[PDB]
Amino acid sequence: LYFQSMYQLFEELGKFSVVRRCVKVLAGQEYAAKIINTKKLSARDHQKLEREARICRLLKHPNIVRLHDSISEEGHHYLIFDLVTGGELFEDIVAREYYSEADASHCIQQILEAVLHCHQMGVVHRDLKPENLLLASKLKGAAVKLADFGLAIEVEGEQQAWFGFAGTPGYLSPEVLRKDPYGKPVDLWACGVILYILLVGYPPFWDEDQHRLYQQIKAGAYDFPSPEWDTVTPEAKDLINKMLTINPSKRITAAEALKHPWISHRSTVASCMHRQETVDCLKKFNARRKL
Ligand SMILES: O=C1Nc2ccccc2/C1=C1/Nc2ccccc2/C1=N\OCC[C@@H](O)CO
Repeated sequence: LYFQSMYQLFEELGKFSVVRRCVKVLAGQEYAAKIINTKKLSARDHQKLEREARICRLLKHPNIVRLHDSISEEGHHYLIFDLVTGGELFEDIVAREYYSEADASHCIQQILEAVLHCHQMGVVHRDLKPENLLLASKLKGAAVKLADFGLAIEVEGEQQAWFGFAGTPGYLSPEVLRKDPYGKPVDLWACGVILYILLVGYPPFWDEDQHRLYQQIKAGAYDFPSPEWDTVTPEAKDLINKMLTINPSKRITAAEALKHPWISHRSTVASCMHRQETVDCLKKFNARRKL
């Protein structure tokens, strides 16, 4: 009755939920509505929606999409955010004529600033993956924006706890797979996975057998094969090694990654060589995520 009174829904943008473009009619302004069907939810999932709404109002950062309204109706809940109009970063990269380590580094720098902000606010995302990395607009030099904090949790300082088995198979951290207490480091692991894909166009851990995948993640069994990693700077590999560290107490933090020479000295450390095989391989990677 009441949401349909104020917003008009148009096309679908993505999918847990669906996200549709809406217009707030009488204000003549557009947003993205994350629309959750609340029948397909337990008592605990309803309570987690109130936490999701809470978390999203806390976060004010240029690299995080902002929440504008939270409306619950008969069967549904509506979270109304800023509309960002450039689509996935990963889909944008493949349409570019030039793509280098310097571009990867600037993307990761923006992501890490988003993640530092979350961590400073006591918020751990838990599910960072390509799907959450949107572009503010179609304009050149648009900001990378984090969208969707559906699995995000609130942490108490630097305390670790067993918050549940949650996340996406290829980006899951060893500590979560071992069923160990976890916290902020889970997000840095996921960033290492994202940085690896950004450099070569394929993921560090992959197996058609999920149980084997999990054993690979838990062992830290990734490598940098020739020929394609031969033209990657040692400092990009070094950053990846420090994010994909199996022991979360030893893993690099967001604050530390932002001071890493490949990030903070991008302009004199990151390669500017076009990586055409990354572009081509990422197109294939994207196609598999959509299939
Ligand atoms: O503008 C947007 N504000 C948001 C707030 C939360 C979640 C998604 C979006 C979003 C999106 N805007 C656009 C524009 C073009 C293509 C996709 C797309 C979006 N989201 O896509 C779905 C991804 C997300 O649901 C995965 O967790």
